[PDB]
Amino acid sequence: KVGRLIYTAGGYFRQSLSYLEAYNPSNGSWLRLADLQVPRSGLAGCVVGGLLYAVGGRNNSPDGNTDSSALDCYNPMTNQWSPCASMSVPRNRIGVGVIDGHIYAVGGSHGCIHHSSVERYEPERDEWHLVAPMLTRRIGVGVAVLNRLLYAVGGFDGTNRLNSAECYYPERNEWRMITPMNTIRSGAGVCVLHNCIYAAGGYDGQDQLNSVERYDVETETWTFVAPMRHHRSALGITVHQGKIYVLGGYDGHTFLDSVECYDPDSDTWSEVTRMTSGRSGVGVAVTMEP
Ligand SMILES: O=C(O)CN(c1cccc(-n2ncc(C(=O)O)c2[C@H]2C[C@@H]2c2ccccc2)c1)S(=O)(=O)c1ccccc1
Repeated sequence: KVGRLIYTAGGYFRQSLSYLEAYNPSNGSWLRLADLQVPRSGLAGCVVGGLLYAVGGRNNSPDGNTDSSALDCYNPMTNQWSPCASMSVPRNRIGVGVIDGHIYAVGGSHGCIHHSSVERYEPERDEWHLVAPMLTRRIGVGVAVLNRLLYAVGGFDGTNRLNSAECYYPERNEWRMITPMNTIRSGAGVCVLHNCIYAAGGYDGQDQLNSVERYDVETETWTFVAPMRHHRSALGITVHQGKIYVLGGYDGHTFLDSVECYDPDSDTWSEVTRMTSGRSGVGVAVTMEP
């Protein structure tokens, strides 16, 4: 369990960013690591087998917007990125989840297309294959895995921001709606902690949110927990040692550098560090130090 860092990849501030930076909760330090080969915002991060994966996004620059179908793999042992097989389609504002060593890429946008499609990556074969699409088209969708079930939460379908959520049952290759959230949330941070799916922040169609709610998969209810100190949409999120960390985002005024940490035992958020610069739309995951 020792020696793990919180990695933040990519993001946006004025343009899409290539940064890979890693935070050590044990000593408060930050390390700047190998840049992404292509800057990307609106991507997601995940880890399989100790390797960090950066999935999807878009490269916004002064000279273009290119939605990304890319899957790139970072090895902390070498501090190097390698390309992996690309997805079937570009997916900006993506969500991802891992089940049993396989990466699920969910939703996202390609130009004005809002995807319901979902695809699954097999690292052993370096192949993607499509699975059943969601019941709803969702961009800015929060994704998490609990008990080997995949959840897609909130987002934007092209017309409305969403409070709805749905669950994917892999052995049936089927999606089913779950109880909707109490709040419409697009671009929220979604993660799993203990037996609950948390949805932190986001945009409700009117304001960036500091509220946080959690879905208990046994009772099928959403309950609010303590709100974050900062309103934020397009935040990064991960779980480490029993606590939720939220990174950056947009509060309606500033691209935040704040990192807050949620303790479920006390139901409190604390501000624990700042990123080296404010940014939104990052991918975040946890793996060993490089
Ligand atoms: O991809 C990008 O359009 C910028 N990014 C992004 C990445 C992930 C999620 C999001 N998101 N969250 C909440 C919402 C929301 O409107 O409901 C969105 C964007 C996707 C939704 C959208 C809706 C209608 C028209 C256009 C877009 C944004 S960003 O570059 O990180 C950034 C964030 C905040 C301010 C500036 C830039």
